[PDB]
Amino acid sequence: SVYDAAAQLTADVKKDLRDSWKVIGSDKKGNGVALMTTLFADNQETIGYFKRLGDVSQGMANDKLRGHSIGLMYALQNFIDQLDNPDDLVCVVEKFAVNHITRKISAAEFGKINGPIKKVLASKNFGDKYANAWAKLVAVVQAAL
Amino acid sequence: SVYDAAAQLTADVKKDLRDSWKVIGSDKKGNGVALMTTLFADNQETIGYFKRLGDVSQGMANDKLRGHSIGLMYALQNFIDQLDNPDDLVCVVEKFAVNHITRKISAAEFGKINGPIKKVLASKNFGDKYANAWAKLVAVVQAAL
Ligand code: HEM
Ligand code: HEM
Repeated sequence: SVYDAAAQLTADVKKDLRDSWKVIGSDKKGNGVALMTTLFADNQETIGYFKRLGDVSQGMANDKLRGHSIGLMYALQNFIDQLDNPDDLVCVVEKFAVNHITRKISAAEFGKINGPIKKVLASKNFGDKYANAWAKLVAVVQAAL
Repeated sequence: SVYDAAAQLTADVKKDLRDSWKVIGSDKKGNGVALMTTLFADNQETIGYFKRLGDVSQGMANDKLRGHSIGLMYALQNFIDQLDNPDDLVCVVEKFAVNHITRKISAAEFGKINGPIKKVLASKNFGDKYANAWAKLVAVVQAAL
């Protein structure tokens, strides 16, 4: 269950998540747009799902993409702040899961975000250990998809 | 015009928003649910829009309502964090505006949140001065609906 996935996040994993978020989460506009643009560059097949945002190749200049990207970073902020209470983490994860279930986004497709996250982390010198920690958090969401 | 509305957030207003947010934003789960339950109690006619959340009278016990409520508080956190840059404030406001336009929520009905905000603020010893400051921020979202 989603609870099982959340309940399994260990102290060391939460530590790595918080330490890396202190940095990547400090510039939500910049890193949020970077995450989205990287997803579009490496997984062009996903561009079609974001038609509401218009021309995503416009990057930072695209106000709709900018607003969406900042919002995405606050969903992550939410997750990070709820790490110590699985009950709360689960209810927020299920909420955002619905936002994607309605768009027909499968657990496998949601996992495509791992590549971009790994790259953004690396740009700030956070290695594989950190990317693995984030993959575990993403897996919590996948448990609800 | 959302841009003219955003221009109404003067130095004094921004200060009052930040000062009060430091207090109300410290307990997103508690105050978020308080905001929603107050809305449903004072404006019963809005409950119909929240069909997906199930029995909202259950309050904190309702997992869907708690998840929704926490999310709402992070939307407000987002707004507060963008007060420095009007261009970014507008793009995030328009993003959440879409979320409500799709639910057929008008500017007038969105404004029904002012009562709840004033009540929650009052319970924390923040009077009309602060309630009026928040009404100006809510007005920016209303201009986009
Ligand atoms: C770290 C992972 C991710 C997070 C935290 C996240 C968060 C969000 C948030 C907060 C929204 C806005 C929900 C709404 O207002 O309706 C959203 C929308 C959306 N997400 Fe994600 N998302 C993630 C990964 C993905 C991935 C990998 C895909 C695609 C393969 C995806 C596809 C979508 C789509 C299509 C929308 C709708 C955009 C629109 O039309 O406005 N998301 N996401
Ligand atoms: C401070 C004011 C408010 C903020 C910041 C706010 C924020 C939000 C957020 C972030 C969502 C989730 C969007 C999504 O995932 O689709 C949401 C959903 C919603 N909001 Fe608001 N909202 C506010 C006031 C209101 C008011 C006053 C009404 C109704 C009179 C309203 C009606 C709705 C409805 C119907 C939903 C959909 C809930 C669901 O089915 O999940 N909102 N709101």
